[PDB]
Amino acid sequence: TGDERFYAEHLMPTLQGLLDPESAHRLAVRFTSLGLLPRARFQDSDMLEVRVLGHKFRNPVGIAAGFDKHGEAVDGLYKMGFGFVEIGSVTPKPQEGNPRPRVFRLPEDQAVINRYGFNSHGLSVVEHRLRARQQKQAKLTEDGLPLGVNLGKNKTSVDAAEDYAEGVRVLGPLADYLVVNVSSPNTAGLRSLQGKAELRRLLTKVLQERDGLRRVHRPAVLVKIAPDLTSQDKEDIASVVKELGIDGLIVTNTTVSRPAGLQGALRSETGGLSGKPLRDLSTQTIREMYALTQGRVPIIGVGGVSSGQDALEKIRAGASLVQLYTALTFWGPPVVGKVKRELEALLKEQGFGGVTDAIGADHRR
Ligand SMILES: Cc1cc2nc3c(=O)[nH]c(=O)nc-3n(C[C@H](O)[C@H](O)[C@H](O)COP(=O)(O)O)c2cc1C
Ligand SMILES: COC(=O)/C(C#N)=C1\SCC(=O)N1c1ccc(-c2ccccc2)cc1F
Ligand SMILES: O=C(O)c1cc(=O)[nH]c(=O)[nH]1
Repeated sequence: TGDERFYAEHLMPTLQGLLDPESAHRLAVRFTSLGLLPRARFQDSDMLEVRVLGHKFRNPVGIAAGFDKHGEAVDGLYKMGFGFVEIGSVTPKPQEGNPRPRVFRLPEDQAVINRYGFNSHGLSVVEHRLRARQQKQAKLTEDGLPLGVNLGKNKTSVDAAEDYAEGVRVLGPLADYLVVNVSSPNTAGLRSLQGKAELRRLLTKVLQERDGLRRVHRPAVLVKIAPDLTSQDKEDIASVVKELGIDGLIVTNTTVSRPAGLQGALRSETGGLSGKPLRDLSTQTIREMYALTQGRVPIIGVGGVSSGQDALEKIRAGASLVQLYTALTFWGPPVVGKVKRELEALLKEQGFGGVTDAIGADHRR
């Protein structure tokens, strides 16, 4: 399309040239929240529908956590053509996050580095914002457009598991799925929650709170992991997830690594790296986690998706669904319909009847 080219070659470079990346993001949330978007000509076909996590998903491409941290733009994100929306991460109490500047563009690498540090309106604000549209979301979910809520922990919290439990109780009743995000690179000690005895302790507590919700308000629970984990960490996670019956994994968050070859001037800023340089590290992480779980645990694949090929690589590696964020910052809203159109074309070219048939296909070769 002409929209894809206009956004990619004129509008997004112009906004990037005029605004620092945090300003640009704030303006994008605002625009999106108002539905001021090119609006998606792409009509989802049947072959893009996926059933997983106790829901129908009209298409398998979601917006990753971090774009709509506070649940302000959910409707606008469906209008952009996302098959599912994840908000957050949301912390129990409001908190401001790190001082600015705290997000940086690496245009020569099609990458971003961020260190927001869980800026969050907090659970009560987000609860009331979702309650104001609760029935509109119920109808969206029923029509195949589910809602995920990503839960974080406060910087000064003295008990991490209790922070997650409070999130389950408060936002669980309003979500189709919850995410225990234990993989932000930007909160001290958080990624240690990914180790064994303490992952099992944490997730048992979270699941017990989830199971204590009334049946119609009881969400799936997924664990979001980093791309930087050791072999041992990955094996431990797989074992716990199977043992507790966790509903799924989100693979991956941003990387603390700095792959060789980054060209951006800002490559050595502290934070998590996203976008193209993360792509194959995330794909490979999916591949390993799918094999370690025997293909029995749904995976949402994320990191560096900017095309149908990128989406399909993750699906064939084991993802049932994918998400993207950073690609938007570079290509804008038309990238969503692009990914979907390309993915549909590729599935037909490679002999798959739909997305579902492609899930984990590389492990059967
Ligand atoms: C600016 C920014 C903020 C993010 N904040 C969150 C967050 O609050 N919670 C979370 O689980 N992931 C967060 N992420 C990670 C993304 O959800 C995603 O896992 C990662 O960026 C890889 O996808 P991408 O390459 O398509 O951006 C953030 C990413 C970016 C770029
Ligand atoms: C002055 O700013 C604009 O004109 C924008 C913006 N931002 C417009 S005009 C029509 C439109 O669609 N957007 C817009 C909306 C959202 C994004 C966006 C969404 C997610 C992540 C990053 C950017 C980008 C856009 F250009
Ligand atoms: O708030 C952030 O800094 C943030 C959280 C997260 O989980 N991942 C990320 O890259 N940034």
